[PDB]
This record gives sequence, C-alpha cells and structure tokens, in this order.
Amino acid sequence: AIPKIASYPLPVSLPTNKVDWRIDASRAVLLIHNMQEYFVHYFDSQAEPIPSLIKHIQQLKAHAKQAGIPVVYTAQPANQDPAERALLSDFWGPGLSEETAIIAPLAPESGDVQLTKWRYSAFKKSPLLDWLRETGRDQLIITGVYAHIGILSTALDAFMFDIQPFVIGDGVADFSLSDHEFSLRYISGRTGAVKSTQQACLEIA
Amino acid sequence: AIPKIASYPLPVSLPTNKVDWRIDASRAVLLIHNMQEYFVHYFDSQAEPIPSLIKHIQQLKAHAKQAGIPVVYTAQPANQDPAERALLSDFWGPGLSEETAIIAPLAPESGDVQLTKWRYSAFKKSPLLDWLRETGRDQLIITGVYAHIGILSTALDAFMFDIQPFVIGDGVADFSLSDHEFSLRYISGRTGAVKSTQQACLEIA
Ligand SMILES: C=C(O[C@H]1C=CC=C(C(=O)O)[C@@H]1O)C(=O)O
Ligand SMILES: C=C(O[C@H]1C=CC=C(C(=O)O)[C@@H]1O)C(=O)O
Repeated sequence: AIPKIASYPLPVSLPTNKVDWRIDASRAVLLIHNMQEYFVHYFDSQAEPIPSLIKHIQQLKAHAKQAGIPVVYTAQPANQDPAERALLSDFWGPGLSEETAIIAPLAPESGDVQLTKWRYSAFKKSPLLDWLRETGRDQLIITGVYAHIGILSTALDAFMFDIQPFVIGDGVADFSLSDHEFSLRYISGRTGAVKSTQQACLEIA
Repeated sequence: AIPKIASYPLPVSLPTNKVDWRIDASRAVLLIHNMQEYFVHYFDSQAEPIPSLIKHIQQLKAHAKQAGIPVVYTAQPANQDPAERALLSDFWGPGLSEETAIIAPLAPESGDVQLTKWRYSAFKKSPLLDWLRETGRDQLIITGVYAHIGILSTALDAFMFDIQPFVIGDGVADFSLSDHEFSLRYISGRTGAVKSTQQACLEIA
C-alpha cells in the first residue's frame, strides 16, 4: 500500500549533476505529476513537506506561464478497468475510486493539458511523446509525487526518448525523506538533472 | 563512469515479494542482459560475484532450454552514432568501441535471439515487445548486469507493458552489494518478483 506518510522536511541540499544541462524556455514543458487529492491525502497536507512543495510548484507554474513554457498535468482516472490497470493491481490493489481532482492550489487552467495516467511513466498509454516531438519540445521539468515511483519512471522514459529530464528536488515529495533523497541521487547519477526550484526559476528566466 | 567494481558476494537472502507470481514455462522468456565482455570486464571475472553469477545464468539457460523457454540476449553495438546514442553520452561518454561479444561461458546458440541494445530498457528501439506479444509470452525472466540500471529499467518497462518481470537475485550483479540489494528491494516492492536461481529452476520444472 501507499503508507500514511509521516511528516518530513523537503531537502534543501541536492546531489551534484553529471550533466551541465540548463532549462531553456523555448525547449521545455513543465509536468505536474499526480498532484491529485487521492495521492496528496496520504500526507498530512498541513505538515512538511506539503506546504513548501505546493508553494514551489505554484511558483514554477507561474514562472513557466510567464516564460511561455507549456504546463501538463497527469492524473489517474477512478475505477480503472482491471484489464487496463493490469499488473498494478497486484502491487497496489484496485486503485482510486474518488479524490481524482488535482489539488486546488495547483488547479489546471484552460490552456494546461491534462493527461490520463495509466502507468508509472507518464509516457505509457498517452500522447505525451508524440506531443513533445510534434512541438519540438525536448526538455521535461518534472514536479509532483512520488519521487521514487512515477517521477523516476517518467524521467527514465523521457531520458530514453531523448528528452532531457529536470527533476525539481524541492518540487517533488515521496514516502519518506530517505526515499526522496535516494531518488534524487539516482536521477542525478543516471537519468536526468536535479535542480532546485530557485535554480530552475533562474534558468527559465 | 562505470567504476572498477570491487569484489563482493552475491546475495543469498532476497526480499519478500508483494506478488505471488510463479514462472510458467509456457509463458516465459529468459533474458540474458548485457553479458558482454565490455561490461563484465569492469569486474575481476575471477572474483565474486562473477563465477557464481555465470554458473547461475548457465544453469538457468540450460533449464530454460529443457523446458522450452526461449532465450534472448541483449548487447550494445560498438561505436554508436552520437545521434543514436543521444543523452547516454552525457552520462557515460561515447560508449564501447570493442569487447562487444557475449562472454564465452554464456555463448548464444543458434536459436537464441540476439537483440541490439540502445537504451537502459531492452524494449526501447527493439522488437522485444512485438515479439513477446506475437508469441503470447507474458513473463520475462531477467538476468545479467547491472541490477540498478538496465535490469531495473527493463523490468519497469516489462511491468508497464503487462509482462510479469522475474528478476533473479543471484542471477544479476551490480556496481556494489549495496546497489545490488537496493535494486532487488525496489523491484520486489514496485515492479516485479525477485526469485533465487534455485527457486526459478523449481518453478520452471
Ligand atoms: C503517484 C503515483 O502513483 C503510483 C504510486 C502508488 C500507487 C499507484 C496506483 O495505485 O496506481 C500508482 O501506480 C506515482 O506514479 O508515483
Ligand atoms: C550494462 C548496462 O549498460 C548501461 C550501464 C552503464 C553504461 C552504459 C553505456 O555506456 O551505454 C549503459 O547504458 C545496463 O544497461 O545496465
């Protein structure tokens, strides 16, 4: 199951990157990954890391808009058909039946694309890759939950599809600080660049 | 870079699985992943974990053959075009130029398929998924190196493509015992079943 997640502080220190990539507003898309009521409610939303996570994603979204970076959301649909949900059910059960809305502080606006999420990777069973390729966007800024699961899997697919992933270290959260930090170390070492919210904002500008 | 890998003992204790899946010879394919001279030579092949790794993979291959389970190998090609190698070069450099052969103790036979490996996941830029689907094989037994990189990424893709991954805990190796054990814990918790060589052999029979 997803645990009841004990409060923990968002990390400030981030791993060093092996790559020198920088976010370019002409190349990038901002993904807000699985910030649904369902997933967020495994935390106490009034306790760390959630207030600061939300603030950081809000800020990045506002800066993205100002810079002309498209924003895309992922969200799982309720009551997934067992044949379509497939092997996920063997790990997580039948899945959400409610609480599908994106949390209000991160409400999608009319021009923000909302993709249906079927697997850990946002690319699977979705038009994400075709859209990025059609529009010539080859950087994906990744925020949301959970760092070691769909954030990581989406970054791996992006990387393998020749899209530079930028995972925002204080713009994701996870089941624990340990899982969160290990995820960032894995990403920096193997499959993307990790940036702070402040650094990503500076690069976007 | 891939480190010069210090000797370490293959783990015997394996994590518990969340799933109750069992290998079925009518459903399964055995993947021997990146057991090329190039990758193996980052270890001392005469020191643990390599002699036991090789023995275990040899045994599984022989049992697979006896049980009618197809065997498939992956191998990276030498001197990859930078445009095709893409973002990998930013993490690992230009990649191998030599040492492309599968190590002799695991020599492919005439009926064993050899796929060209382009990304961490064996599915990317390959016919693997189409072949599995065409032939109705929906279990993938995974052996080889490195546990936390291509073994993990291949398992993630298989899982997301509705193929049950069985990662052989004492049939893979990695940059360190810690990386190896963490990989197995991740897999058992999130994206496949971990089996010992002995257990996989019993299930195959
Ligand atoms: C927020 C995520 O959803 C996954 C994690 C746990 C449970 C899940 C489920 O019930 O389907 C999702 O697959 C993520 O991909 O990180
Ligand atoms: C044995 C693997 O190759 C990868 C790991 C390190 C260096 C690699 C390279 O130079 O391309 C591979 O991407 C694996 O996928 O686990």
